[PDB]
Amino acid sequence: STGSATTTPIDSLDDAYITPVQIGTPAQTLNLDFDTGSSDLWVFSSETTASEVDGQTIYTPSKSTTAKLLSGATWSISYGDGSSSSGDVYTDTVSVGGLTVTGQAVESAKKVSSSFTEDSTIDGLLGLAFSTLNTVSPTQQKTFFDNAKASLDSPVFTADLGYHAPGTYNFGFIDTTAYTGSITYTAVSTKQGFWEWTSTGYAVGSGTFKSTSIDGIADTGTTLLYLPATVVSAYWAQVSGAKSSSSVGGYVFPCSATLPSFTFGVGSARIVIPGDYIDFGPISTGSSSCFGGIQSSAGIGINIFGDVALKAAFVVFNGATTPTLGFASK
Ligand SMILES: Cc1cc(CNCCS(C)(=O)=O)ccc1Br
Repeated sequence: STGSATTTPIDSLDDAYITPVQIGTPAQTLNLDFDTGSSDLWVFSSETTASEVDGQTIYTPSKSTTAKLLSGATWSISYGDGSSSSGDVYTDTVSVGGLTVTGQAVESAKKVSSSFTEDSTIDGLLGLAFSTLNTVSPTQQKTFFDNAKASLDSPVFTADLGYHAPGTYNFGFIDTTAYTGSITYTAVSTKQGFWEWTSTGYAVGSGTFKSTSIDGIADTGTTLLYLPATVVSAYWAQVSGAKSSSSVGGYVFPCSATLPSFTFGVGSARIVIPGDYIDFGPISTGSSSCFGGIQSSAGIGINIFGDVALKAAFVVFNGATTPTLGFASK
């Protein structure tokens, strides 16, 4: 089997991407944030505290003939940005882009943090990191990908995120029309439950490439590119007037600037992030200070190749017995 679904930016800045997902019978379509940095499929629901719902579509298990309470199971997750949600668990039929899993754990939110209530465009998350991070207790649950894997034509999914445009998530096959050149594969460590890999270095604009190992994770559910402070300082030093602002919470730059590109290494290959991808626009409406898309990881404990980086590539998440990542230009 295979599946293929379009993923669409939630706003003009590409802060996140939403993908329609069918849950239940008859289908209830929710727009979920596919997150390769977490392992819970959770949704706004008929159980979510009413004051915490503001425009999201909800899953109502009582309307699904295939929904079963997963008796006694609860979940609770906290994300690197301070956000959280928690609740109870149903099993139900979940389909993505024509690929169906029966008995998927669908984590129904009772509580969500402010950051979720205030995003009417995101009806929940679909985690695609390793199932070892799943937060369901007392019986940990599998991701949609792990449940689908055995049925797929190839144990892979691919992320093809657009810059200010829709893109695609495919499951079970590699669309050889979707990229240019060849795919470079690189080793993955699953020790922290992430798609963790080691970049071979970086360049800023037309500068020389610096060969240096940068461990990090491929994370579709993080907007920006978070890298070591040394790397990030070297980038923003090439932008007149850029500075780190503790008041704003990262590097800002004059909105009048033209940003340089940023290249990262994948083995002997190179992925180039155009400068425009690193512009996240005014810090507040009408400001002439703009927020940067490359930020320091210093206050995180991990480097994160988020959407700024991933949208510059066709990315293969190879879930074979020995997992690997692949990157191609596009
Ligand atoms: C939309 C959304 C997604 C996620 C999942 N990714 C979080 C990545 S980080 C580096 O910020 O911890 C959290 C919160 C919101 Br709000």
